[PDB]
Amino acid sequence: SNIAFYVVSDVHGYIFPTDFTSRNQYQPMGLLLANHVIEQDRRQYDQSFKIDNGDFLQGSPFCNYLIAHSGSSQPLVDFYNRMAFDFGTLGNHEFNYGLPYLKDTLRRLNYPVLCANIYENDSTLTDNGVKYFQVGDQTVGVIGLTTQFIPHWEQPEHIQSLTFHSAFEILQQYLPEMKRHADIIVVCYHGGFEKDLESGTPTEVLTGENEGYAMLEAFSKDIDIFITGHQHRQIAERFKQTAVIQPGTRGTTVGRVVLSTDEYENLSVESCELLPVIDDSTFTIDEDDQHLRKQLEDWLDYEITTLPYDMTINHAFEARVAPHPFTNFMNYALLEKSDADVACTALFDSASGFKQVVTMRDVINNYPFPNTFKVLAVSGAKLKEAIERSAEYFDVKNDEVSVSADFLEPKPQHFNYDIYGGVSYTIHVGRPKGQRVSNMMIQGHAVDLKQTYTICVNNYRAVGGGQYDMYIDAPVVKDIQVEGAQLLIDFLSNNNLMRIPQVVDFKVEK
Ligand SMILES: O=C(O)CCC(=O)C(=O)O
Ligand SMILES: [Mn+2]
Ligand SMILES: [Zn+2]
Repeated sequence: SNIAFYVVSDVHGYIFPTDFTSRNQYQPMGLLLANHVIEQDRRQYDQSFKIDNGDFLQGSPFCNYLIAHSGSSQPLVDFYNRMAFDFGTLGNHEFNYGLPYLKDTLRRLNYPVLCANIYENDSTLTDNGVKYFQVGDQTVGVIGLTTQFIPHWEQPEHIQSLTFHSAFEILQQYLPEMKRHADIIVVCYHGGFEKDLESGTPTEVLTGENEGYAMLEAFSKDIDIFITGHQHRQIAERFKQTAVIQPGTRGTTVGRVVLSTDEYENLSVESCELLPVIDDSTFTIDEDDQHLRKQLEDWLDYEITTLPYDMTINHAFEARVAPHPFTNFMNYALLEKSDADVACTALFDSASGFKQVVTMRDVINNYPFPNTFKVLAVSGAKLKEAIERSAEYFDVKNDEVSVSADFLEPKPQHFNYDIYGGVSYTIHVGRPKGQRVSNMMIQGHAVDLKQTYTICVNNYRAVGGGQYDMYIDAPVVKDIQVEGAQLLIDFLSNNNLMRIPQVVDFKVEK
């Protein structure tokens, strides 16, 4: 006898088979197609469960569209509700629009979301943290856990009443009970691994963001299935006897773990792997779904404005290693809105700059996060520290400047490299981290390390996101409650002639 567990994670609102780079795109991804793979595959097993492991409420242009129209998650929830999931977990992105929007969403889902380590006042935010069920005369126990690092990323107003506890500690505290109650333990953690599964060597700074390895080295013998996410990696292997799974992102793959009984009648892991999501001749999309997609594409094709000249980004790396007209433009927009001495922004992975005709699609692709902004008062010394952190993005390989492995593995984080405007500087990649920034000047004046300056950063940075801890608790000079996308749209609307002065002036070399 057997049971299959199917898991999707970090779907990020990618429901349709497209990443929205162009209107007619179709590619083997998204929840509709991932779910079709599961429905076809599950028929071979005696029984099966379907699980979503977090980061489902934000990410894609579809989510941007919902916020800009109904303001409700119902159209997204509808897709999830017709698929008959058994349970899910909370990812960090479920808090991006505030606690009331999340609570409303959980009420509308027709399955439970399990989170044992996030508390609201004196009890768990979600109704439950653990769930048990039977498979023959055996009991399965499932515990849902989420990365504790949320306060380093989210707007304070969105999480003020919450308490985030270590996933390792809550698991440890629940194991005794779960071991008494169940024969099989499933842990669903919206977090990943801070050390390599085989070597055990750290693969990132041990901040507590990711605790999966610690959880496995300490409790593997009692954990039968370890479902993970957050890092967007594709992992399907065994840690000792534990089946470990991480099924990527955007419905590109589906995780499947199968358990089967012995003659003794005890359940044991039979297989653990990732199933690829592929197109096939039986897959169809309902007419109502196709109609929703059309509304979405028409909205993305909405023309914002026409520019006199082009500002396309051909090679993203080239626009990070030296000033580019598009990064100069975004920084100028921030300096004009904020009135700060300095401003900064990352060049996101999906940014392609602007062409002469700018549509809603291009705007979203250049700034696809719902970040607002803050002007912080920082000393000249703290500013240098911030530039030094960004300079860690580079490394020297084969005698030339390249992107550091730290910022590419195990997950790309181009969003953690900032390009600064209002300040000129030199980065010397061949020098030790922490002492790579030179020639800092602000308006024909060397940066006085003891003088106070103002810098406009996004809210993610303001709370230390991306290891920019020098901004935590800096005095807030101004809270700009306008998201990045709209801030650009407003700028385009008011600056017809697009006479943009040069505010980005820096260079990167050995
Ligand atoms: O919002 C940002 O700038 C950081 C991006 C982020 O939070 C993520 O990709 O997980
Ligand atoms: Mn996540
Ligand atoms: Zn994610």
